[PDB]
Formats: sequence, structure tokens, C-alpha cells
Amino acid sequence: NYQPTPEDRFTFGLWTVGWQGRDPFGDATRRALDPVESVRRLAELGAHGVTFHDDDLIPFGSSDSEREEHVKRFRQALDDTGMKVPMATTNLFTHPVFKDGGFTANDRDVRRYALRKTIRNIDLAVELGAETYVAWGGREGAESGGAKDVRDALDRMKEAFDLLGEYVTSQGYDIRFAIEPKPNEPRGDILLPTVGHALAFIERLERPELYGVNPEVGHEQMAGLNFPHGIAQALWAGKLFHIDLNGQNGIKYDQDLRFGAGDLRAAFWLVDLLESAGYSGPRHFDFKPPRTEDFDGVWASAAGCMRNYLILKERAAAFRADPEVQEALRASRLDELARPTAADGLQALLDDRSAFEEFDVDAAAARGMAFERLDQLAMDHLLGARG
Amino acid sequence: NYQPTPEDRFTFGLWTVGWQGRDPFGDATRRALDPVESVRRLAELGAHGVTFHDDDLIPFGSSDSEREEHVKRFRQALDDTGMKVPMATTNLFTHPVFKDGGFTANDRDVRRYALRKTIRNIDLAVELGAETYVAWGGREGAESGGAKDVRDALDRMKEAFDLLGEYVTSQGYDIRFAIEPKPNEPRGDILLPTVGHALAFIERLERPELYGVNPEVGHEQMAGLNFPHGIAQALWAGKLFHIDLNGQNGIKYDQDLRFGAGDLRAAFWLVDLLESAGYSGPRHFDFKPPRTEDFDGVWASAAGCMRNYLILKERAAAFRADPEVQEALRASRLDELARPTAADGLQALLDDRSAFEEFDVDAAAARGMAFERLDQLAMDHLLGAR
Amino acid sequence: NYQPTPEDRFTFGLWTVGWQGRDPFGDATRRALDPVESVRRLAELGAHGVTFHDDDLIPFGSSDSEREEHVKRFRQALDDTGMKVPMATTNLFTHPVFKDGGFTANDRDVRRYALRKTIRNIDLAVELGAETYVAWGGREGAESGGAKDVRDALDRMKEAFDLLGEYVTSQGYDIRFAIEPKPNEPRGDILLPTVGHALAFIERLERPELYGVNPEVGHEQMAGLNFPHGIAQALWAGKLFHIDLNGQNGIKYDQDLRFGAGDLRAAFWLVDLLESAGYSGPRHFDFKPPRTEDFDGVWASAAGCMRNYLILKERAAAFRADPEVQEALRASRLDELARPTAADGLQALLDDRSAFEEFDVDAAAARGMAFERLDQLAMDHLLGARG
Amino acid sequence: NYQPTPEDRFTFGLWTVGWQGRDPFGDATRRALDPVESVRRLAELGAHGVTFHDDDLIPFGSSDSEREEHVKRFRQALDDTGMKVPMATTNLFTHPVFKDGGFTANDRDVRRYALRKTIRNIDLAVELGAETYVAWGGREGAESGGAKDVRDALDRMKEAFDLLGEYVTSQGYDIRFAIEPKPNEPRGDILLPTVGHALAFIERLERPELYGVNPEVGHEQMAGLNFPHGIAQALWAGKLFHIDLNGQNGIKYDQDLRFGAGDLRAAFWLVDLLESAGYSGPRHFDFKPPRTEDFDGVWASAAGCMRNYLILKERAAAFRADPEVQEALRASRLDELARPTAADGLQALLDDRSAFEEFDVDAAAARGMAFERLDQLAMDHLLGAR
Ligand SMILES: [Ca+2]
Ligand SMILES: [Ca+2]
Ligand SMILES: [Ca+2]
Ligand SMILES: [Ca+2]
Ligand SMILES: [Mg+2]
Ligand SMILES: [Mg+2]
Ligand SMILES: [Mg+2]
Ligand SMILES: [Mg+2]
Ligand SMILES: [Mg+2]
Ligand SMILES: [Mg+2]
Ligand code: NA
Ligand code: NA
Ligand code: NA
Ligand code: NA
Repeated sequence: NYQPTPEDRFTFGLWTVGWQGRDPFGDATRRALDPVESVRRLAELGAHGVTFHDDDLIPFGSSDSEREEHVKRFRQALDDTGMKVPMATTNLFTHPVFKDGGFTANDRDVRRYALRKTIRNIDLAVELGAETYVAWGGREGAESGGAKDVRDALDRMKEAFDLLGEYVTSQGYDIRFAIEPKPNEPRGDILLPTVGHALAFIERLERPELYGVNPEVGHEQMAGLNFPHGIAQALWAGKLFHIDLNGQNGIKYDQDLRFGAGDLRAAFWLVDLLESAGYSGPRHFDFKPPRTEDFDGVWASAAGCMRNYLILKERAAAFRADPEVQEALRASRLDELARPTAADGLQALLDDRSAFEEFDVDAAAARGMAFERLDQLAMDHLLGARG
Repeated sequence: NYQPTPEDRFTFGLWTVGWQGRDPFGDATRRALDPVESVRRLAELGAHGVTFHDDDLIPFGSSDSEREEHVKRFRQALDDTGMKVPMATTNLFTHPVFKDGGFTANDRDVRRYALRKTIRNIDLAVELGAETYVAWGGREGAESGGAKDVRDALDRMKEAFDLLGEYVTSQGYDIRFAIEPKPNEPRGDILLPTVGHALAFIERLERPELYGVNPEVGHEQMAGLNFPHGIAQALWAGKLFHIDLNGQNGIKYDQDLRFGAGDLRAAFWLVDLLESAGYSGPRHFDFKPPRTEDFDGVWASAAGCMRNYLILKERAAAFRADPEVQEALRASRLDELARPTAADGLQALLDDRSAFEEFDVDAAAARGMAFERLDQLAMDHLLGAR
Repeated sequence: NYQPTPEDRFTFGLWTVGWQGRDPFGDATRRALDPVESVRRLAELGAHGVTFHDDDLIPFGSSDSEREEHVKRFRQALDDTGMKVPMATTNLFTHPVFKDGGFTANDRDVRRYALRKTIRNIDLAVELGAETYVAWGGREGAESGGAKDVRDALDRMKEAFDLLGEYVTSQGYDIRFAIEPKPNEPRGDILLPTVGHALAFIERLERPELYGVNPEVGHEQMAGLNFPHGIAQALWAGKLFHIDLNGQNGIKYDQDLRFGAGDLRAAFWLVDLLESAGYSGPRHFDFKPPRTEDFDGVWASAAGCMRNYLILKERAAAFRADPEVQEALRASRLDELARPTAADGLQALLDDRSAFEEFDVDAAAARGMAFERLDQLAMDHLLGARG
Repeated sequence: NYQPTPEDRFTFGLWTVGWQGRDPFGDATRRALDPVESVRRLAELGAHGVTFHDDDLIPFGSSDSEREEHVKRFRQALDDTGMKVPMATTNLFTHPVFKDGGFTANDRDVRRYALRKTIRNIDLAVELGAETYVAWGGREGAESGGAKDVRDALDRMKEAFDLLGEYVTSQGYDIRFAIEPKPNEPRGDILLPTVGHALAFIERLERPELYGVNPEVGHEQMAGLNFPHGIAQALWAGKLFHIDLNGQNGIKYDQDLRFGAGDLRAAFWLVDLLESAGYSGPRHFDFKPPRTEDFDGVWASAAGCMRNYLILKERAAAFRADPEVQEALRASRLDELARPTAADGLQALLDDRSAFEEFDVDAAAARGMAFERLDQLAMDHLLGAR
């Protein structure tokens, strides 16, 4: 019955199940969770591991002895359960000091602090076994046009990520970075607002091989973009280092619904792509159990994340295995799309009368794509309504 | 005043003033314009030049003789007026053959044809003096998830742009390519949907230096993005080869309103950035006079594009030249943003207790950014209410 | 296997399957369909009936003898098949004369023409058995702020709909009107942009009982609204006279995908609501087979509209019948929502200490809503992944 | 100039200037403001009055004695300055008890409490002189489809508003209610999501004359709607009891920027309409100074709200007073829109061959609307570029 097990690689942030329910218009509806409790409960649900922001695990402003106690307890829970920590990240957004950014704050002293805060937590992430270190620059941006010279901000952004790369290289760490885009919220506009912008920026870093993306379902959907398509571009670039899975209903505030909620067909096509491409990284959920829920509802929502992935995995696999689908894909020329356009080379293409003077454009135009029949097979598979 | 002159480098597509007004739900409201009349009237309005899709200038399916006559007439009008042709592009979207794409059509024979159609028009563009060749892949994408394997499509897209680069290199042409993003419409989702996606894709081409972006105001706004921010990233990357200027009211179909319409404050900040950065390319308008209008309204709308650029240019310049604004920029630490974060280097940063152990976070957090005063000065300048 | 039959009340516009594929950036990809052919093909698919704009059935500008031939042929096909015509409408958007509107064109002569064109087709609709006459004011609106005084436009809009009501009353017709909202496209902003605006406007008409709404899935979704919620408000007002079913992916141009495409979960909740509320009107599809398709794909797409409704109907019925769901609904207090708040009356409420000084707000706040468990039962039912 | 004076009727919520800056992802950046300080500072800035939620003025859970002292201090500051309180409202959204709603909570005991909390504050509002009592049902709605039966919720909503109407009638109060729509946030979808939905709902209440709308600029824009159009429909219905003025950049979270920010041209057309229609209610700002700002930036941002209204008022008045604009309005047949379509009556229309049989559709279609010239005059006026 779609029961997750550790090899399914499902992970959760401490801040997900641990979200107390404060929003822009409301106070907390749930008590804080002890990270130890979350590790044990997630393990019992069949999770593979957890992730954290520095300040989720160690309260901001902790002394070194307080810090070591929080880390010791957490490590004992990880030890006891075999839960992994594949990813961690820095909170560069909550504290008021980051109101204008971390790495791109106009105040230089804040930018330096942001880097030091990040470096401290890289060391901890590495100790705990993380392979990826995520950066969500939620405060990088502006509400007004004069407040932020974006070229200079990108210079600062590059400087910061280059220093982090120099740091991990100097320590011999194999951890890689994953930049997480978001278009807006909490800033009016956030820098590097989409997968594409982040991918482009990475190509201007000194050591681009150390950086990839951590796309989040809902974030690309906040710009009305097709999440599967963006994932395909990330995979095509070799840069899908990690992913955040959740749900979102279109263009509005960041909802962080459980995975499978929001745009269900997009979730189907995402799972189909990840499985077809052989994505091997964590299936990480960055979600918030709605503040209507009590803790039983927290754990139900978490369990639903994993369940929906597994159901969708089964349906996508059935779709791709169905001989009727395989024939529909041929009818729609998906196989021709995989063939090089002109492996014969430029001069042969220029000399090919079949490609121009003798190309019967009308006959080609008349050939239907058969995409609706293919899509209704896909629908039937998703809904368990075959044959 | 605000009267354009050719040195302002304002350009217009033939398809802009020449839009006959057919929409999803409506027939044409205006007759077709002869390209020669558009060249002459835009010259009279103070334009610098014009641009075209192949099929705007030479009707699809024209014989060689027909083609020659269309081109000859056009060149006579250009030569008579001194109008330039800084950019051209291919129509890979109107003909039914392109219903699933040009470069990324599932049908391989269509992909080959798309390349041949493009190459024919690159040759013409070069003869006319174009510096940039635009590509808007408006039919590249899908309405359904199974229809288009996006990784394979990106392989096909790369192969196409690489062949075009090979072609121009083989002919010794100086022309460069500019990819124009759009997120959707006419496809349910279009590949390379934003400036970012196009910039990223370019870095995987074999000769990336030959390709840049042609961002369009309204297209980025159809994804709710900040167009000035995206232009800043394109400038930062050295890839703002060309631009399309127009207006758009948020997230909906592509409106192509005259420049200045739609998001007026975004237009202000865009002009401020282009002028500040020294963008030297064409100020090209890709707009549609609304189908409500007759030809007099066509030419009014075109004149409005240029007028609005010029008004905004004045206001942005006055903003930047105002000592009170310069004071406010300092108060908001725009100057500190330009200083390197850690020119002292990594080790020095690590050893700096003022950056962590002894950093007074509370004192830093208490410092207001003064962004609202700065923005109200910007508003006052925009509105001529100083 | 989810095969539609006439009592399922599925209807289609002539302009749906007959869409030739012209868009803003492209020429037609399919030949025109003879209305006779469409009637016969839709009948063979299990449709209940068809609908039309005047100009779909009789080419604009037809002489009276040409008109009668087109109508005669159509009537013979309806006769032969038993297909019904439950609804018709006017094309007040295609011809250039309507570039600034029909009923709210600034030019008075155009407004009068629009009314005459509409009245002529009301008579035909009535003859053919229509119960509803739809009005989509696609050209009513503006691209710029000075072009349209909206108060005066609403005066004109009211005048027009009042005249139509006076007309149908004068002829003793039992046909009712259904206003179809859309927020934008082809105008920059369209008047009466949502279900709510249309419902409100109707209350200012002289004979409000003669008018309701014809909401379309995709149109409310073009404003990012929840279509099921808007339908619930229409039903609550007694004004769901007709509906247009299709699919849409969020905030963008009007896609008119086949029903079930676009927002699949919204389609589920819509069907659940229509069936639970006992909506008895036509299940009408206003969709466009994508221009990628040939005619085989046209008919496949049409068939998919009906199939998806039927699958969703089955899943919603299973959801509501499941005792586990019935208990989850009780756990979430859906039953309490159905109870009057204060049937004891205002004074009793004011005197009830349990409602204020003695109300334990903390204990109430602590009670989780259990909405995630309920929603995951709903997901499991939609996907055929129970128990 | 553009200096506000009390006669301009500018008002502000205590929660606006008093917003401490907590957002989804961030802690407060400013200390709490004492309501008395806000009254005095807004008076000094030229405001007419202030508004409040119950819990802005009297901390939730305050004892009777505490409550009396908070109210006494506030009234002394009002009386000292002559500031008015034209509107008040209830906080039915912050406390966890309201997590599924107030009036439409699934839990009946919560619904009853919500009503009692509202009624207590209506009494206070009346004592302070409020003419309008706002209701923003920000927690009424759902994140999932099964959670909320919307027809039953609308029954509960109607029952609540009817009880409130019964209450005010029973006490002989003159106060009227204004429902404030919002489409989403904090709920995934909020009930009564737009002006239209609220206007429709009001017509099903037992005493519809007692209820109107309190539209907010940014809320309608979160659905991509045209705010001036929605205000025109509210005015047409006789239901614009109050308004919330602010700025928003399109479809995203509720920004609550200062008025004039966001969609500047929409702000222009809004002011033009309010002034033209003779709206006589408060010009109320529901805005948040960005959390980047310190208190000096709070007061700058508040001053900016009023300044921008005044600049736009000037420019809209100059537009309407310009004989060239009046000419253009005639050219675009705005005057013909005001004439009845068929005052001759139905039969005359039916018998009029000039309306159908002999109507020259082509000649009519050829007549340009001249809307672009009109809009460029409007742009020129807005920008002070005539
Ligand atoms: Ca998120
Ligand atoms: Ca465009
Ligand atoms: Ca539609
Ligand atoms: Ca707001
Ligand atoms: Mg995330
Ligand atoms: Mg493959
Ligand atoms: Mg363009
Ligand atoms: Mg429709
Ligand atoms: Mg019921
Ligand atoms: Mg408000
Ligand atoms: Na939420
Ligand atoms: Na051609
Ligand atoms: Na489409
Ligand atoms: Na209180």
C-alpha cells in the first residue's frame, strides 16, 4: 500500500514538520518540535533522512556549550535511527539583520557576517554527512527600483559564492552547492528568480562545477512556469543536485502544500521525468502542514508527501510500460525528436533539396501530432482508469 | 518637446505598425501596409530603422522573381531615407507546418526545413546590414506533458543554434544571434521561457560568444518577473544584444502595448538602467497598435513609443543628477553595495572577529535602509513633482 | 469503460470541434467542418446535443435564402439523430464592427445593431428548443483607462439586457439568459470579469429572475480563482443556469483545453460539487482541440472531455460513499458547518457566556481540523489508490 | 507642494504605521507603536483620522480595567488633536482559534465567539464615531477541497452578517458594514474573493442597504483584476462605502506598498474616477512600510501615500480640464456611450432598419476609436509632459 522505505530516499527539513504555523496574519498554532522527536517520527514513517537550517538545529545566539548540547542530542538520534543528513543550509532570512539580504545586503558588514554564518554551518553539514549545501537567498532583492543596483548585487553574489567554493576546496570537502530560486516573497522581487536565472549565474562563477540548483515545485509555479520543463533543463545542464518537492496552486504566495497537492498533473510529469532520467538524489520535501492541523495532522501530511510520490511513480511506470503508450509515442514522433536534425552536417543540409525547394510543407502540415490521444492515455494511467 | 531623432536609435518591426488586428477572437480591422510606406512614415516620425521577419517582407511562397522585386523596392525606400535595418528574424510560427515547432518540431523533416528557412533569411539580413539576428521560438514547447521530451528538444535546439553559428562563421559574417524568451503563448508552455533560461542555454552552445538575448518587456512580465532585474542580469552577463520595448499589464496574454503603457514604473527603471549602463543597441519596439485604431491611431501609437522613452529618459537623468537623490543613495548604502565584500580574502574574513564573534547584529539590524524616502524621490522625479 | 450516453447531458459548441486552429501567431491547421458532420459525429460519440453562435451556423452576411438552407440542413441532422440544442448564443466579437464592444460599444449605432443581431438569433434558438441563451461580452472593456467610462458602460449593459428580457417576455418565450464572465482577452480588461461581478450585475436588472451565469472553468482560472468555489456561490444564489467545462493551466491566455486537462484536482472538486448539488443542466464543453491535431485528434479530444467527466464522477461518488471519508468529514466538523450558528437568536447569543467570557479559546484553538487526512483520502480516491 | 490637510480625508489604520515587520520568513524589525503616538504623528502629517482593529487598540485578553485605560488614553489623544475615527474593524484572523475562520469556522462555538467579539467592538466603534464597520474575512476559506462546503459556509456567512444587521438595527445605530474582499492569503482561497463576489453576496442579505464593500487596491490586483473597473462597478451599485488605498505589483502575496507604488497608472485612473464620481468617504491607507525601514522611514512612507494621492489628483484634474482632452474624448465617442441605446423602446428598435437591415457594418468598422491619442494625452498629463 505505497509504504515508503529508506531506499526511496525521502527526506524532510526540520522546519517542515516543525513549522509552528505563524503566518503574515496569524500566530503559531502548534508548539515547537524537538529535532530529536522529528528524527524519530520521520524514521518511523519510512523517511531516509532529514535536513536543517543552522538555526533550526541550534537556536540563534547559542553559546558554544549550548550548541554542542543541541548537536550532541541530534547526533544521538541520527545514530540511533540510521537517519541520514544529505543536505543542510543556512538561515539568511529570519533575523532582522538580513532585512536587506545576506550576501547582497547593501551594508558590507552584513555581507561578511552572512558568509561567516554560512561557513560555520558548512563545517557542521560536512561532519554530519551532507553531500549538498543549499542556498536560498530569500532576502536578496528589493521592493523598489532604486534600492538595489542589480549588477553590483550580482557582483557581490558571485563574490560570496566564489569564496564559499574557495573555502570547501581549501578544506578538501566534497560537498557541492545548490542554489534555490524563488521569484518573490519575502522580497518584492528576489534575485535569481527562476531555475534559468540560477543556472545562468552559475556559469559565471570561478568553479562552476561546484554549483547546481535546488529547484522547488512551488517556486517555479509562483512565476507560472512549468516545473517539469525547468527540471528537464536543469537535468540537461547536469545541474539537478537536489530538489524540493511540495505543492502550489498557481500564482500566489508560497503555499508549501504537501507533495501531490496543488498541480497534480505537474506532479505526475515531474515524477515521470525524475524516474526516466535516473535522478539519484534525495526526494526532499520542503512543505508546511497547514496551520489548521494538530500534530497528528503534521505526520499525516508528511506521510502523504511520500505516499503521493509513490503512487505517481507507479502510474508513470505503468504509463511508460504500456505497449499502447509506446505506440502512441511513435504516432506522435517522440522517437524522431530523439534523432539528430542534421548529423549529415551543415553542407549536406544546405545541399538537400528535400529540406527546402522540394519540401512539401502542406503534406507535412497535414500530419496530425496525435498529442490528445497520447495525453488521454496519460490521464487514464494517472487516474487508474485503463484500458 | 520629446521629439525623436535618428540618433535616438529607435527601431520598429514591419509587423508592429503593420499588424492588421487579427486576434484569437476577431478578424483584421486594418488593411495590410506596404513595407515601403512603413519605412517612409517611420522615417518621418524620427525613427532610426526597421526590422522584419522574412515573411513580413517577402510573402511566404514567393517566386524568386517576386522575392527580388519585394527586396528591391524595400532597399530603394531604405536608400532614399537613410533608414537602417539593424535586426532581422525568421517567421517560424505562422505556417501550419510549424504547429509543433521549428527547431524542436518532433518531425525531423520540419526541423531541417526550419533551419533552411532561417539560413536563407540570415543571408538577406546580412546584405541589409543587420548586426543581430533574433530567434523567437514561439512554437517550441507543448500543451501536454508527453508530447515533448524537453531534454531531447533542448538537444535539438542546441544542434540548430550550433549549425547556425557554424554557418555564419563559415561565411565570415559578423552578425550575432539573440534568443527572445517568452513563457507561453501560442504554446501552453514555451521552451527557454525567461531571460534566465535563455542565458543558461547559451552557455551550452559550441560558440557561446555568438549568442545573446533579445528580452521583451511584456514577455518577462507574463511570468510576473521584474524586467529591469532581468535586463540587469543580461547586462551583467554581457548578453544584452538587442531589446524589445513595449507594455504589458501583468500576467495575461501577450498584449504588446506601446512602450510606456502597462507597467509605467518598470518602464522608468528600465530606461534608467539602459541609460546608466550605456546600452548602445537599438531601442526597438515590438508593439501592436490596438485593433480599435485606424491608421492615424497606428502612427500615433508608434510615435507614443518613442515619446515615452524620451520622457522617461529625461526623468531618469534628472533623478540621477539630483544631489538630493545622490544623498539618498548614500543614505541607503548603494555605494557600499559596490565595494567588494572581502577583498582582504578568505583567510582574513575567517580571522576577522568583527565579522562574526564581535559583530553587533542588533546594531546592524536597527539601521534603517531609508529605501522609502529614496523611492519617493524617484516617484517625484517620474511625475515631475519635485 | 466510461462510455458516455445521451442522459449524461454532454453538449458541445459547433465552434469547439469546429475550431480551425487560427491563433494570434498562426494560420488555420484544419479545414472547416460542416455543422451536419459535427452533429452526426458527436451523436456517435454519445453526446446529448450541440450549441452554436449564430455565425457558426449561418455564415455572417448570408441572404435569407442562404440562411434557410443552412438551417434546414442542420435541422435535418438534429432530426435524424435526436440531438438536442439546449443553448445558443450570439457572436458579438469576431466582426470588426464589434472592436469596441457590442452592447457597450461607444458608438450607439453599434450597440443597436448588437441588440438586433442577438434578437434574431434568440428567435432561432427558441425554435430549436434552447432553454438557455448565453452572452459572452468578450469585446466589452478596454485596453486603456480613458477609453471606457465603466459606469456608463454598465448603464448601457443593463439597458441591453433589460431589452432582451422585455423581448423574451413579449414573445412568451421561456428561455433564460446566462452571462458568461471572462477577466481579459481579447480586451485588456473585460467588464463583468468574474462570476461574482456577473452575479452582482444581474441583481440590478429589471427582471433578475430571467438571468443567471454560464461560468467557464478556464475563465475564472485566468484570474487565479477557485472555480469550484465560484460555482458554489452561483449555486447558492440559484443562478447556475449553464456551465462551460474545459481545462486551463493557470494565469495566461485562454487555453480551452479538454475537460480534465489543466487543473485536475479542481476538475474533481467541480464534479463532486455539481453531482452533490444536483445540477441538472447541460454538461457543456467549450474547448478547442489543440491546433497540433488532425480531425482524428479532434474527435479523440472531444471524447476525452466526456470520459474525464465520467471518471471524475465515479471517483467523487466513491469518495462520498466511503465510510472512512464519512468519518473524516465528521472529524473535520463538516457537519457542524451545516448547523445554524445561532438559531437561538441574537439576544440568546448576546446572553450566552459560553460564547464569550467563558469560551475557552485555547482549548478550541488546540483542536486540529484534520483536513490533511481528509484531503489525502480525497487524493487516494481520485487516483484509485484506496484503501 | 502637495501637502495634505485634514479636509483631504486621509486616514490610516493603527496597524499600518504600527506594523512591526514580521513576515512569513522574518522576525519583527521595529518596536510596537503606542496608538497615542500614532494619532499625534499622523495628525502632524496632515491626516484626518485613524482606524483600528479591536486588538490593535486593546491587547487581546485585556481585563476590563486595562481595556478602559487603553481606550481613555486613545480618546484623549483624539480629543486633543481633533482626529477622527471614521472606520473600525475586528481582528478575526490572528488568534489561533480563528485558524479555520471566524464567521465560517467549521466549529460552531468559534462562529459564535467571532460574532460576540465583533459585536463588542461595534459598540466601541460607534462610541468613537465610526460611520463604517469593515469585515475582512481573511480566514474564511480553505487549502483543500473537502475542508469547506462553500454553500454551507455562505449560509453561515449570511447568518452572521444578518445577525450583525439585526444588532445594529436593534440599537438604533447608523453605522454601516463594508465587506473587504481578498482572493487568497492567508487561506489558499478566501470566500468572497473579489468586489464582484462581495457585491453579489450582499444582495442575499436580509437588509442589503446596510452593507457595502471596502475594496483594497492590492487585493483586486492579486487576482489580476482592474481595480478602477471594480470601483466603477461598486459606485454603479451604490456600494462604495469605504476604500483601502495601497500599492501592489501584480499577482503575488499581498504587498501593501504605499499608495502610488505598484501599478502607477492604475492609481491615476483610480483617483480620476473617485474624484469624478464625487466619492465622499475616507481616503484610507491600508499599507505597510517595508520592514527595511526604521521609524523615520515609516513616517516618510505614510507621508508618501498622501503625497501621491494629491499629485495624481492634480494630474487627473488637469487631464479632465484640458480642452484637448475634451476634444479627444469626443473623438473617441465617450459622449455617445452616455446616450441611451434605445430610448425609442424595444418595438422601435425592432422596426428600425438602420439598426440591422440597412446598417453599414463596414463603414462603422472602419471608424477608428482614437483611443491611443487619448491615452497618450493621459500619459502626458500624468507625467507632466504636456
Ligand atoms: Ca516554498
Ligand atoms: Ca510580445
Ligand atoms: Ca475560454
Ligand atoms: Ca492588503
Ligand atoms: Mg525550498
Ligand atoms: Mg530519452
Ligand atoms: Mg518580441
Ligand atoms: Mg465559454
Ligand atoms: Mg450539504
Ligand atoms: Mg485592507
Ligand atoms: Na497557506
Ligand atoms: Na518569405
Ligand atoms: Na494553446
Ligand atoms: Na481586544
